[PDB]
Amino acid sequence: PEIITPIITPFTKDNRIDKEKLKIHAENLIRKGIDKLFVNGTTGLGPSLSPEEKLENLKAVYDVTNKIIFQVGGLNLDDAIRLAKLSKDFDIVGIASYAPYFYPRMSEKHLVKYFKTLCEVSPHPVYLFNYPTATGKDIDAKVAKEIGCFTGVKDTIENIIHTLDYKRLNPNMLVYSGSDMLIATVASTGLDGNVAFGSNYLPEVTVTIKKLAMERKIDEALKLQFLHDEVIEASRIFGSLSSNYVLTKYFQGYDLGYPRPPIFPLDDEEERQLIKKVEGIRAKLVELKILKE
Amino acid sequence: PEIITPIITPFTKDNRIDKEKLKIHAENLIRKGIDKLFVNGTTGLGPSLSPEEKLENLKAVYDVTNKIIFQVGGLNLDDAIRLAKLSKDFDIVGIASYAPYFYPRMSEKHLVKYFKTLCEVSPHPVYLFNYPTATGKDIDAKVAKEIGCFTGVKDTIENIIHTLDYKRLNPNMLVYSGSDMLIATVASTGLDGNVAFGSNYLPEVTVTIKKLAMERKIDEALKLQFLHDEVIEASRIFGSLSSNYVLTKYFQGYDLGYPRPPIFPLDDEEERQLIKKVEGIRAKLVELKILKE
Amino acid sequence: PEIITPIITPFTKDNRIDKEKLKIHAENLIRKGIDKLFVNGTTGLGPSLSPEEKLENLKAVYDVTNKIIFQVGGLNLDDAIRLAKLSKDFDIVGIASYAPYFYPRMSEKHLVKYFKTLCEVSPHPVYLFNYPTATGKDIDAKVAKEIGCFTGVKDTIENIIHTLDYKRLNPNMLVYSGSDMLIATVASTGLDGNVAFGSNYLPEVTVTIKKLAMERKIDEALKLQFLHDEVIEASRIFGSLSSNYVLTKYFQGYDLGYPRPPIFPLDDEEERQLIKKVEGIRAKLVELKILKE
Amino acid sequence: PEIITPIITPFTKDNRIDKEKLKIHAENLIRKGIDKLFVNGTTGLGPSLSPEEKLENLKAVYDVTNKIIFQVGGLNLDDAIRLAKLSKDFDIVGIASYAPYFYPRMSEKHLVKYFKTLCEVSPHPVYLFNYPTATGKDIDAKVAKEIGCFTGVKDTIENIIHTLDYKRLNPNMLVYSGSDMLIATVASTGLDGNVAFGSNYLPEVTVTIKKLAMERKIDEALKLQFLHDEVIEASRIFGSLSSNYVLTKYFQGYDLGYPRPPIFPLDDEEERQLIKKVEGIRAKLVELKILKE
Repeated sequence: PEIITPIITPFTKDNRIDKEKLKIHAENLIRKGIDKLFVNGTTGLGPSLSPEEKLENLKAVYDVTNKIIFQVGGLNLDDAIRLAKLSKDFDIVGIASYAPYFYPRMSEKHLVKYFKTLCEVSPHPVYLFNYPTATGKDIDAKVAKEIGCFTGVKDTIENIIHTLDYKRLNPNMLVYSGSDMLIATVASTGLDGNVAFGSNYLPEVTVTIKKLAMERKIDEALKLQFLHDEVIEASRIFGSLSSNYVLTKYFQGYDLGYPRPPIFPLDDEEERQLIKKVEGIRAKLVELKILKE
Repeated sequence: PEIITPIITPFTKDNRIDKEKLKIHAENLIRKGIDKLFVNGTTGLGPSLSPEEKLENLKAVYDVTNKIIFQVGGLNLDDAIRLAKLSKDFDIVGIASYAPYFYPRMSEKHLVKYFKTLCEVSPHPVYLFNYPTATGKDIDAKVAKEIGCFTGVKDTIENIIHTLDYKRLNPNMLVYSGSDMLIATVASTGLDGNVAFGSNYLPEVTVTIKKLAMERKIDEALKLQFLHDEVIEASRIFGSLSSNYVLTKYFQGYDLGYPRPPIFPLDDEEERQLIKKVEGIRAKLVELKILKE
Repeated sequence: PEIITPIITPFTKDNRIDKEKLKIHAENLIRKGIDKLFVNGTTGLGPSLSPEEKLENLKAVYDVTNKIIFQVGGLNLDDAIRLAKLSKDFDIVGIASYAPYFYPRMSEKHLVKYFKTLCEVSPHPVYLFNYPTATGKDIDAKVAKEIGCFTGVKDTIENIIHTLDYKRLNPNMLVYSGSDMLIATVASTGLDGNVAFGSNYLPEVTVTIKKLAMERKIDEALKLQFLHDEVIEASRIFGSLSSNYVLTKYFQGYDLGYPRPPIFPLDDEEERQLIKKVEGIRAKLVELKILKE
Repeated sequence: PEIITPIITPFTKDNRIDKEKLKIHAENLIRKGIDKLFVNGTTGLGPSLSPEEKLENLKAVYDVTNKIIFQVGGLNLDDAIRLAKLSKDFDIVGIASYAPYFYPRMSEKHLVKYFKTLCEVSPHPVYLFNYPTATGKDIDAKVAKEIGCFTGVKDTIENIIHTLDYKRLNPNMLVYSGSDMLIATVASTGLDGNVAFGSNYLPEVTVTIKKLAMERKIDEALKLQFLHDEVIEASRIFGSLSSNYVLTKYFQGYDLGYPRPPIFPLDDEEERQLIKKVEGIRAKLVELKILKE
């Protein structure tokens, strides 16, 4: 199984993408063993980026690595189509889209039509990003089968039965979980890995959990998994999408600038208090030699 | 109380705003007794619109009426701020924003700061659009009080207890419902009216329900409310946001063009089945002398 | 419209029904204008009573008043049937049942069969008690129509659209709300009243809200309604089912003994603090002359 | 890890416990490799049983095996206390209770006191049965830690993160899942097993899945898990609790009598359609040599 980082988009003080900070972040991720980078995902504030900014992010990351899944979705199908076609000139793993968000009570026929349109135009394999809490819709294993063109799915949901059903109904589909708390479990139960937002700031931890689980050291994997779980809880105190910036600077030693408001940056006191919550976890990760200080 | 139309955005075949069809629609709604027009709402596919397109919608409706609430929100606060400021040169009722959508687990502090920022820059009264199913967040009466700068709220939620609580904690706030099935109830329980998506296609019905309720003819207001409920139920079969285009053409006699995919238009057969579902209702309404012909 | 009290079941220190305290409570309720008493409902800890205790409660209340709706439901259909038949010798308003609780994923056919069986044996009109949160199932207006034998329904749900749909599909059915916060709204919108748990301790308030609303004094009704809303919030601090005992003693001047554990009685400090929360509301109700001290 | 059967309660035509059919069933389950029997659970219609009937179920299964967890909970704490104490004279694995059901908005303090009371009186280890959908309350890992006296937990919930959290906060607690679709996953991620309702009718399947998973043959455990998933899906068509009677007769060859209404038995046609839905699965299982014949 794989660990895929939904990579953070660093912004400047003037609310532009800070490409050089992004390249440094992507470079470190790959060096630490991340298999692939999911660009323009939730953690990257994809929904807050213009089409032109989504392309900007692809080009920056591609200067570091071609192991990219390129998220192109949005509420303007013409823009999503254009981004899909633009990717033909890149040697990337695939494109991806979440379901059309905001609008509830969308018909299944229209949801299927949206994804089938993206498949019809894609020059690359297509990954379903299923995130029912964020988008308001579930593209479950039956619907994914009906759509019929997905190479893989990322299932972000509080229900691993739902995730397993993709393998059950689509046995040749790649199936990933979006739950950082399930890295050990996903690996142990025959699924294909995790798209882990916490791998932005603790890539060492996420790959080691998975490796321990694949070495049949489940107890050791769960011990490390439970420590990762505690860092995730701390990031939720002040909002995980904002806190991800602070935690990456803290654990990896370079800064990712700013989020894009309304994803507001933590102030200096929130940062202080967040670091207080994870300081001891860092110390234990250093002792275990997962972190080189 | 008032009926406010979240006005549909007509699109061209090549996915541009059809300003001419939009003026025709706005003129009819005002002519038929609609009090104000809510622009770039859900029914107008506001989240599908770029900032420039949101302002293009304002300019077109502004050629018809000053009775406009201008929705400006989105996931780029700089863009929403820019639209709020640009509205100074329009003599309109107010601006409005739904909560930041898509992202779950946003802190209350960040949500409050988002709305307060818009208030600080607004040259007009500010209206909260609360729509928890669509945005994933609830800005309830307590948080609205905390934010402290709203002139009104539109509460799109089936729980009218929630809606009444805005009046109980903010007695000077205008309080509207977004649930078309509650026009008679809202008007009769002391609230300030409905932003009614079905007033796009049956403004005569929505206005007459409000009138009967104001006269305390509640039994007669319910009979018409219950017929209106049946048209909403029919609109959902193929998807409400797409079906509203078809229903406005059927009942009001003019074309509103296309929606913006992934809000796909109904096909000719879907149109036929929908008309068949409501043509009896139209007869019942002609008989009742609410609709001509 | 009517105010119906789901009457509290007082228990002794030895976990038996205190019949004499119940008779005093029922007597006061009727004297203060409550139209009818719903016996063995949620507020009466019906689900915690044996069949024999449910009958006990009927006989005690019937010594005071025949205006009784007798709740008989449970997970042993044979017992529910026996209680239904036993009521033939009483001149009561009707029997009632909530849907079979605990078990999820019950088929609609089995739910319909359960209620139709109770109708087949009832010597009195039958009321549907719909409480989806408590039972896990919704017996909505379509299902109630399918069942076809309900004289009335009590809808306890956070959604007045749902409640109105019973009138829309069953125009000759009595339709009540179980939301104490909606007394004014229910009366104003053409529904038949409220089964109000707060009428146990403030029957004066509940009947006056309804009366003001029917006198077309909606503002005055809402003012009193919002004060009742504040008492309900206070009862939730420590658990409303337990707090109902303390609040009835406080406002009505007689005690109702104890609840049945696990509905634990508040201790003396919780009681102190609860009274602190409503002390000022009592003072304002005295000033308004709704309460005679 | 272990497979534990929440054993079905067979009823007679006249609605009494059929002790003879219950012993036959318990004997077969032990014979086929089931580790322990959970008595008066959901699958056994425990909430439909009186206290005397819960004890009658214990005595009957106790004639067969000592490997019993005895569920004793209910809405009369005196009755649950009495059953806990009566269990002293049985050499069994432990007692158990689901949370107080039906009543919403029970305070955490009252829920904690309920479980602590049972612990104080118990002559055996105490197991928490957590089933939020059925009871309306969640007793999560933190509250279980607060209660502090549980030897194990059965977590009936699709979110395995929730289940894992019991191990993370209570490392010495036995942690079981109640989701049959997760037997392979649970066994492979370091948890202590499943209380599997489908082990009533396919104990051979449930035991073999656990075995394959323990051998780290996860792919082969998933294939059998996915066939087991199909039988559960078929059981839901007409209602799982009723259908389990029919499925145990089909697969294990002996009659388990009737359920207790409103858990109504399937009718002869419903039985035929269910068998038709699973007879292919039976062939696939015979072919795989998991079932004889």
